[PDB]
Amino acid sequence: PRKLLPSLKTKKPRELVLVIGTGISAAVMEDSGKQLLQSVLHLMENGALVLTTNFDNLLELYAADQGKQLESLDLTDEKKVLEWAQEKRKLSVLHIHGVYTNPSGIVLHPAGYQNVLRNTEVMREIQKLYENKSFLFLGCGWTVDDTTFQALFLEAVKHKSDLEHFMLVRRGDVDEFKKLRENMLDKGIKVISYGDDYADLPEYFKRLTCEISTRGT
Amino acid sequence: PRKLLPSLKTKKPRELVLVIGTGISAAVAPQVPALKSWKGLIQALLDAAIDFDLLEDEESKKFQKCLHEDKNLVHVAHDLIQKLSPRTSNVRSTFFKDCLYEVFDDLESKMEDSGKQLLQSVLHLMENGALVLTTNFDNLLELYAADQGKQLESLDLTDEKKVLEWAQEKRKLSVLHIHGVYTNPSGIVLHPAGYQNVLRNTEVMREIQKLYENKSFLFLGCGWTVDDTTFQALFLEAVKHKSDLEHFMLVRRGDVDEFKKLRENMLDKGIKVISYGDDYADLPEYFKRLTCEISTRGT
Amino acid sequence: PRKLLPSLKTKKPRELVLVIGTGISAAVAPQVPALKSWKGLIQALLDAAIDFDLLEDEESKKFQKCLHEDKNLVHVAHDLIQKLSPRTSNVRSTFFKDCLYEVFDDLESKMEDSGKQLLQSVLHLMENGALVLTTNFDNLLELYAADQGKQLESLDLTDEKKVLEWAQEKRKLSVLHIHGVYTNPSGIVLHPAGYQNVLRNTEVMREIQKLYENKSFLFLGCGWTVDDTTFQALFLEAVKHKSDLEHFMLVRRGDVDEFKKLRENMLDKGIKVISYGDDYADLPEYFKRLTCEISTRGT
Repeated sequence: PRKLLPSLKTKKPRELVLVIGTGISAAVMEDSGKQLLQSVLHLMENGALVLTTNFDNLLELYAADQGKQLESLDLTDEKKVLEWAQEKRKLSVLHIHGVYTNPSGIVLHPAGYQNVLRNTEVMREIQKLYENKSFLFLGCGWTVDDTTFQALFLEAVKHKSDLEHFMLVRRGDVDEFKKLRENMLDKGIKVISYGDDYADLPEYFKRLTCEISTRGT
Repeated sequence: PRKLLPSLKTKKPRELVLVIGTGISAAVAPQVPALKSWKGLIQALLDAAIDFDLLEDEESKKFQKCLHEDKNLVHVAHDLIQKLSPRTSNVRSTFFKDCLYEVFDDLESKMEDSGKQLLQSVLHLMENGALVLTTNFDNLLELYAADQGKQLESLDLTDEKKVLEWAQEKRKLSVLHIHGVYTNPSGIVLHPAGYQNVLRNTEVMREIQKLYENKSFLFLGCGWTVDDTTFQALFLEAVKHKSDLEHFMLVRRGDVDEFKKLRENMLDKGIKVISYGDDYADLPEYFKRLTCEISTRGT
Repeated sequence: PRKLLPSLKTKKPRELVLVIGTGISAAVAPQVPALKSWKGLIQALLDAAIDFDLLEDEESKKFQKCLHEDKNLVHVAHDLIQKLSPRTSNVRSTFFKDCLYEVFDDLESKMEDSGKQLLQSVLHLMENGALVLTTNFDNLLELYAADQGKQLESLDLTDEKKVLEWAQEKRKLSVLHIHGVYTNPSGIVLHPAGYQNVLRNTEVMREIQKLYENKSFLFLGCGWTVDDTTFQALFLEAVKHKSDLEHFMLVRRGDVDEFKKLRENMLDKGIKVISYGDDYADLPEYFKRLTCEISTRGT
């Protein structure tokens, strides 16, 4: 009889920035993992962006399973990042630390974040994303507190009172929502529930995409 | 088949202000539990907060006990707003809105033509120039008007300009939800201090005194809106000179002494009563007979 | 069709003053059951009350006995007024005004041609310099006078001071009621309990010499126009000289002694009967011939 949080349920795929933590790579390939990445493929095709901390290329490889090819960016490829942030590069995925496929492209040292902080053109697009869009985060074992994320959004955008962003996490206690919620609402984001096992993350999120896209399209 | 009270039947659309009460928005639908009463409604706000995993087990059952009392459940909804909305007021939290959105949607899909005819009849008097105000949180009139006949705007008592134009009969865009309307939850004032702030201004109080003297008000479905707090504080306090020109109410006949008790009691408050004693599907048919009579005398 | 008793044509129109009965206001919609015979007025207020919730079915069955236990019927109407209008301090009470308008509404809808001839004739008789008095609450003779282009002044004795002008004959086209007036049912006084309290101004009763010997009455349609004692009380307390009372009544032929007796009583009182072959629409033409003969000899 389960339901999906309605304000996030109103959202239409162009509206969204999908930020992917390690927990989705952990949920993934298993047959339920291929059904998750099938859901990701539909979202990004319908005009969301996908971004990830993760160095893997599971998304680009799953695009080969269902008749597509998807392009990987790293934060040294500032030209393609500008075209991605301007919505022009459809089928382009960002890996924030970079992707294992490009060794010089990987950014980890503070100077890699500072290269984006120096790029006022891409930083203006980063502010613009956070002003315009609603963001959905997944599997936040690092992403919200990530030193790249903290440099890239958190130095750059101060509308932290005025956000309309959502997260998923699998709720085990009152304190787990609260404790998350306090730092999350200081960043500006709101918490949401699923709550039985990691198997709900594929199943819930596939029906969330179905309702988002069937309303939006 | 039934008569119209002739001093009411001969009134015109410019003269009137209508009130719709909670029973109507339920009665339109043969199959909506969640609006049948204030107890059905507060049951569904906890159903949303429970099923979305937004209220904890202890808090849910603690409020459920308080709601079992039947002791002013309308005021227990004030206590639920005090729990739900964070008072670090610069933070525009969504959660209260997300509760309400679960229940106050998928309404129209169930409905029947006799209910739609009631909404069209109400809209015809509003269009022809009546001002409408209502008890309810819902939007059924604004959805039904936006769909097939008018621009309809939903208003709460917080907005000084929009209430001033409503009092001046200018803002014929609007339907006035005295308490507050579910697609604007930040606006909701169940707690007295907000409508008491509308009492404070001397020129606004001239417009309010003028409003109660000038027109005839009709109430529908059940009229208990006379004593649902906000209505009493602004309108009823102003009886400095008890002119009380005719205002009118419908009721369903019951067993006869209940109707008698109401009739006597409200006629001393200032307000006249009329009966029907039939299947509720005839209540929309009766309201068509009254609607034609008023509107054809106006236009 | 047997013509004018030659007493009639002699009288110059400003000498006459008239009173209108039952069958006249019936003939201005004569298939409506509520006027066919005067018990029908209460039959219709009861048949309204069964649906319109003035009284229970058991109070209704008590009045059904009162319909079979007839005579006293005009003070049965006074007792029914005392049932339907005890009062608070002032205001506009729900049971009464807003129930009479089941029977004194929706007459004007049926002002047929044969009926309008009588009211037409009376109206020009008013313009020809008479004064007029009317039994009923009803306003037919006010409305079909504004149709021909004159807006009548209604009089009833609760408008206390205006008799100062009416006995001076100054308020031309003013019509003075008896069983009150439909535009202000508050004015009703069916009984010695009411009307004569105004006539405590005994200069009016003195000038009623000038209004009962120096001038001539004519009475339409009935016999009911005097045979319940109202047309003893408001007039015989001033004067009783049967030699020079100088007044008339229109009637119908029937079985011989049952026609004769009313002529015998009336002629002994000092009022003169006029009689023809019975049928309803002939009275309209009888009255117009009489009016043409009077108004031409008054020209």
